[PDB]
Amino acid sequence: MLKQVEIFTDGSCLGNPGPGGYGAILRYRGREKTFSAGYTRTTNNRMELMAAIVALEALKEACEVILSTDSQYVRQGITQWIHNWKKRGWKTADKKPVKNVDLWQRLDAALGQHQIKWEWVKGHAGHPENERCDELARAAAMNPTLEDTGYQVEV
Repeated sequence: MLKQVEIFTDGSCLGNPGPGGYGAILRYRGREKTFSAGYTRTTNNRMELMAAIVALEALKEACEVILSTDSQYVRQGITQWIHNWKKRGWKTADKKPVKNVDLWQRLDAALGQHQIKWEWVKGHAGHPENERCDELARAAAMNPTLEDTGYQVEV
């Protein structure tokens, strides 16, 4: 039994927008849960965000998490933008709503409950679990069954 919840995520997309999917591996309690879904029209960034949200939302109590992803958008958001956006009421300098505010606000809520250690992997050097995420994410996008509701060409 791991003394820390381990989370691995990836997302993929064939176009901008296009069909896309996500893969998330969660090691919680004594099992290994795998999540993966495809969406009809979405973006890469949205899928990488969706990876992390679905895994964290599966966490029913406050936990000590370690999340590993090679995603630069999650990283960039988490390390340099997020802190700034709350202070600005989730707006851009031009007073418009941030892009993917629906996903960022949603992930924000999910982290609020936990102790999190972020591990930024290099695409070419993740653990066997990040690669499986890549493969799940890819397969999902090849067979999309869901609609990405917050997507806009727009805002």
